[PDB]
Amino acid sequence: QVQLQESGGGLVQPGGSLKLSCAASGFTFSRYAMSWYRQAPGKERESVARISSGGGTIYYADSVKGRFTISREDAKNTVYLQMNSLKPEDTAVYYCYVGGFWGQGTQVTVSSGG
Repeated sequence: QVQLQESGGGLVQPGGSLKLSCAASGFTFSRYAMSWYRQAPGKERESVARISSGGGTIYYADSVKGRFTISREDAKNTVYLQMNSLKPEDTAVYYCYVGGFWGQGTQVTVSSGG
């Protein structure tokens, strides 16, 4: 019973920060690379970040390099995505992913409102 439960999304202004969490269960978490993807309205799903088993090898999409940080805490079976200096084009549903399994998604909206 693989479960990927995400949280930490929200509604923030440009320049803001959020930290997404994906709490995993039902498989041997430490053995697998974990990924974050996003799907923005009217766009196709995009890989955002990936962290290897062991946490040593990390991938970022060029558009989030230097602003986003992916990490994992194997003792909590959780992978995280710290997002900073958020931009409107970062608006999307964000998904946790591993081995053909997807989380349910967490909404991230970046808007000044005004």
